[PDB]
Amino acid sequence: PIVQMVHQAISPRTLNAWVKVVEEKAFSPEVIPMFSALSEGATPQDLNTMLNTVGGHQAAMQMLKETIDEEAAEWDRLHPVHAGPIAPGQMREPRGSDIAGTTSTLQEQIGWMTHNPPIPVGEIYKRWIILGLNKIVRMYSPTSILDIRQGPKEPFRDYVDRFYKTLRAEQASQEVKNWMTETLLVQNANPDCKTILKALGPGATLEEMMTACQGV
Amino acid sequence: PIVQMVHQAISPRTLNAWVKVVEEKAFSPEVIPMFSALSEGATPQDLNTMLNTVGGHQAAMQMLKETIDEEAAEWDRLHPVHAGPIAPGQMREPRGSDIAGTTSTLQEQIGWMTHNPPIPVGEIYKRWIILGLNKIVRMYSPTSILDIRQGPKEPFRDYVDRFYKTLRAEQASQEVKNWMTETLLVQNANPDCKTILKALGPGATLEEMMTACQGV
Amino acid sequence: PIVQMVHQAISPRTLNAWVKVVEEKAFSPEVIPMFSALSEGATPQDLNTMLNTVGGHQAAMQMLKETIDEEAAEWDRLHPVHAGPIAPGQMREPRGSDIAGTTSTLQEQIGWMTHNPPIPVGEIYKRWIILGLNKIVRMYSPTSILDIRQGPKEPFRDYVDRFYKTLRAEQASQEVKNWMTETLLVQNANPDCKTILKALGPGATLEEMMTACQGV
Amino acid sequence: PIVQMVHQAISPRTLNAWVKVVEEKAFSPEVIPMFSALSEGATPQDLNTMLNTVGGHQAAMQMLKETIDEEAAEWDRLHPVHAGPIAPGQMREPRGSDIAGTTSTLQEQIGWMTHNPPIPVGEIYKRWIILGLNKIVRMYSPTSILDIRQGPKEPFRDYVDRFYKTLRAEQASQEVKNWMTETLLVQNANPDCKTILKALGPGATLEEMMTACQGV
Amino acid sequence: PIVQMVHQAISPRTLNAWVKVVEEKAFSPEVIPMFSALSEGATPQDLNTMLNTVGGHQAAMQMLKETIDEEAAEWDRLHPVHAGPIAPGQMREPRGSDIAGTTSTLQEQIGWMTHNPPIPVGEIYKRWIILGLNKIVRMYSPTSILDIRQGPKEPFRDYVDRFYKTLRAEQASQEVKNWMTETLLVQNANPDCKTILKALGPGATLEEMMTACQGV
Amino acid sequence: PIVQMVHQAISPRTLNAWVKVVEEKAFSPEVIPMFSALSEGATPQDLNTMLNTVGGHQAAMQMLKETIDEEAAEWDRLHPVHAGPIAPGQMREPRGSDIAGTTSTLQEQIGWMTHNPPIPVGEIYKRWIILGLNKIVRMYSPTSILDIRQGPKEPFRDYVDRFYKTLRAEQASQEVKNWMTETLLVQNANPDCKTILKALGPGATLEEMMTACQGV
Repeated sequence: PIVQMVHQAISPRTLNAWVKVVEEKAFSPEVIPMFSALSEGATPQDLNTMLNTVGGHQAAMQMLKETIDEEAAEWDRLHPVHAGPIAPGQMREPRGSDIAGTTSTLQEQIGWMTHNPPIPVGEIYKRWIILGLNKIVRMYSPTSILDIRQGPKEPFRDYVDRFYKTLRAEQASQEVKNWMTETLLVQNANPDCKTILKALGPGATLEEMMTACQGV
Repeated sequence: PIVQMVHQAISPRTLNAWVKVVEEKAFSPEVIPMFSALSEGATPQDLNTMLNTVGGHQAAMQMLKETIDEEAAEWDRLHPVHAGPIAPGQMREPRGSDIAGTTSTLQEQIGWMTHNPPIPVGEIYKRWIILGLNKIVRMYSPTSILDIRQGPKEPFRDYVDRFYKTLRAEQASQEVKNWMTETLLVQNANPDCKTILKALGPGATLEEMMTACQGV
Repeated sequence: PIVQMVHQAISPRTLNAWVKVVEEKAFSPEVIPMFSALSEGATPQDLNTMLNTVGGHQAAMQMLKETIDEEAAEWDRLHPVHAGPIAPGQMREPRGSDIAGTTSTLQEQIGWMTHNPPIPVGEIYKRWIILGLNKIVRMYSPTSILDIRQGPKEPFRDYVDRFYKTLRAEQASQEVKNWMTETLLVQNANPDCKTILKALGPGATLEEMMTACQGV
Repeated sequence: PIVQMVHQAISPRTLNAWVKVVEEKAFSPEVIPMFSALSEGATPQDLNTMLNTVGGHQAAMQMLKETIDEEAAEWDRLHPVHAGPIAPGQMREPRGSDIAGTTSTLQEQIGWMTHNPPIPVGEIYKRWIILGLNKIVRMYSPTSILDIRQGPKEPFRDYVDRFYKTLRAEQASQEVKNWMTETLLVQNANPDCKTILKALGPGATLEEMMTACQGV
Repeated sequence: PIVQMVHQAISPRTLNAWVKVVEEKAFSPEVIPMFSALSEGATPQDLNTMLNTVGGHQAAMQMLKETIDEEAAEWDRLHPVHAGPIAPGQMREPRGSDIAGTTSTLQEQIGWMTHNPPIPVGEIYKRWIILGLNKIVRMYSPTSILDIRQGPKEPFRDYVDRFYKTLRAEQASQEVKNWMTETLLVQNANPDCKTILKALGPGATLEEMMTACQGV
Repeated sequence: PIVQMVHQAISPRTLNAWVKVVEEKAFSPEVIPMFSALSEGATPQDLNTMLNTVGGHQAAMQMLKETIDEEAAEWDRLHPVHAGPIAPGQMREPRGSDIAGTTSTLQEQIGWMTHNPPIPVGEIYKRWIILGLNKIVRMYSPTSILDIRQGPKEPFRDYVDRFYKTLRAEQASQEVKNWMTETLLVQNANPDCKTILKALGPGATLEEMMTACQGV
């Protein structure tokens, strides 16, 4: 990575941390922040490192390649490279593949990130990666949010745990999510607690809802 | 984080430490300092990191979102953003969402914390987070303090352990806590030791009380 | 902490180290140095951190609160705060609660420790803490030193191990300790080895005593 | 290694990390990035270190020697050393064996890497090493890509996992790989899912393919 | 410690390392270097730290106190403190107890070590400690070197292992050790190998001896 | 160690790493690089540290002493110390024992390594150590290379593994090794694969040989 701005190789424990994550948890929503976290300040070399050191889950990893490409081609369209001698004081325009680390050197990468104005390739690529991770997570969720219904003898607090778990992996904007929260959660609660909540009105907080259904 | 003031990505072991905590201990009062501890000097990115990397406990995590929002909206009310070009030497007023890390960049965050006067967003947000943690802890305690009573054959020292454990999670100010200490602790002791304590008067220390009931 | 003088957040492994200690060993004499060790250079924030991250042992932790208060009130008596505007170049007098970290900011704490003359709040508070730890250790020892007697078939070397173990937790000054060493140790040895030692006189070293009773 | 440019010995945990990798995973495609990752910024001493500290897998390690030599001799051919006194301000031309660390000192190595223009021996040698690793990986794969066929009751997602796993170890250029992707993957799918895919046309994404065969 | 010269608190892992050592291996000759190793650059605070954090082995630890005192009193005799105002630019003469860390502050300690000429209290005290460790090790060895005799069916290489193990813990100078090597080792070998060695003469190396008795 | 040039104590994990190695693997060829690796930049104090902290394997360790001495005496012969006052700006000539760390201080050691011209005692001694390690490894190998023969049903790849393993521990120069490679390997292969190889000629690579005997 690069700490704010002097350059560093990615640390063995960052690395090791990132590997373990994927072994243990597969593609679980939390992986994603973890990833970002482990990649704070990362160059594309470092991001590639993280990605290539995953073994197994190769269908996913392939899918992530495609996505990155899609994002790369989109970059190139918007940002077409111009012909000419890159002057002494300057540095070349980055392609998609230069962004993905594939067709750029560590110097070039370091070039783009530090230069003024900053061309934050490390952060760009990361976005594309995260993008591709969401595709995966969302695909690899077995359950839809519509399906999460409160078991007859299920404490409310567990149902909520399954709801927002399943929600965290859904393909949807916030506005949509909001709607799902405001609509479904109460709709799919078990009759006993369903009633109780209805009786609070439709603007009570979660704290209020979970404490309303606590005894039941 | 930022060490006093040069910027750093959050360390893999901080991270890993914070994850383990939540897996093992769920929402136990001690988690909270741990959190603060692990977040000394943290930016909102770092705080978000910590929070998003929790998997499971999603009802709680949702509840924590609400609270943060509540605190954010309250900020905005008191601190309304004004219209105008942010001058060359200056930086914009932070919203609630800029405080929660959501609508601000790492640069902006670094901006606010280092600038003179310091606008300590990292510490603000942390307070809001801790606030929301207390809501959770307090909710997720099964037992009320009123219920902690000394078993007939329970050594005083264990009863005390259950008392202050249960107290540490209660919703109450210090003055209230004080009262509970001064009132209940002696009230809910088993008869044998109840008497003995009464006989010391009502201003003896805990050291004195625990050593008074040691043989019994 | 602060390394000699640039400021640092307490390290995850310090933290983690301090937690494990208390889980494993409860309140064993060695904990105390460990504590000091883990707190070399610590601010009150750091010391509080250490203390609050203990879960369980809440009677003790409560007792430690009382002691700290007692020490705080004593500070205040001797060091009464004066009224007035803290001038531009100066910083306010610290209360007890400012010393315990409770009513002071990290800046203020950093202020007091670095300023000339140094007002070492980190070291003061630590003393008060250690003080309160001794109260605990001493209370939580099951055995008195008077009770440690050499088993009939007990090798001297083990008896010594139990003696100084039990001694390390006693409430006593050195002069008292000395006396206990010079008096009891030989008094409570089993007859066979009791004699042998008596025969060396009453100023022989431990090395000499343990090697005198080695065959028996 | 050397961090951008001050010199460091390779860290115990890098080391240890690299050893564990080879014990556990033998020669699995992911090892390779791991290697690169663990060697970011590495001198030939550091690279040799990594290699010599492998025990077992000595046939491979021998094969890797040969390859390195082959690459070294090729260097020498293209880059023949000239006779003469290496002037005061200069440093000698590197042989292959100077590149492999074998016939050069750490100073010389440090010389070549830092000097302007940079003669990046650390990166050269690494390429040769990685080259030799591919030879090994490719040899030590039991299965050919032609052989990966979808089991009758095999979920598509697993088949894909075996396909790209086996592909990752094949001896082939990208263009070839592309062809294999575009040709075989669909060819070797089980009849039920084979049909379904055919029906999407021959330019659909993997995401589309895996979600097309998800129910079947 | 102090790294050459900026001051540091002793690291959690140094600490932890030193504790584990004593738990696992008790007082085994190797502990000693380990100790020294773990204490490279250590102040007396750091050395005390190491020592006090040992739990159990309290007879030893007591014996080590005595020794340190003996060494301290000897210092004082040779180095008597003089009366007078320690001038502005100067620092006081160190007692034994100031050397053992007991009656000196961390500043004073830092004072003595850095000042010119260097008064290396950290290294002095360490010597006294190591001294006291040898007393212990030597006492806590069950076996004398005279007793190590080669079993009838014992491979020479194992006998040697027991010999030099037992030798490493003996109370003796080198010249004495030399003699023991040159005399006993061959004397206490089993007849078959005894002869064989005798036949090499009395100046052959260990390598030669162990390879002479390899088949037998 | 010393990082290029500011001085450091050897790290707890280096230490710990080096200990584990010797416990687990005894004297296996790979230990040696590991050693070198763990000692990059090491002073003789650090090298001694590493060596003395080995417990068990005392015959070896004794043998290593002898060797070091032999190398030390050889140094002294070639490099005889001259009589005279070591001038103000200078430093004394190093003996063998000063090289082995035994009769020199850490300052002196630091003196020799940093001074211009560099007198790299740390690297000298290391060579002598490694030398003595080879003596050991070579002795402690049970098997000779002549004895490694391919089992009738042994896959070639395993035989190769045993060959180069056993070769790595032999006492021999490269030219000799080369010969052994070019002669024996094919000679001691099982008849079926022996033939096949013979048929490739006597200049084919290992890659070619192992892939020639892969099916058989």
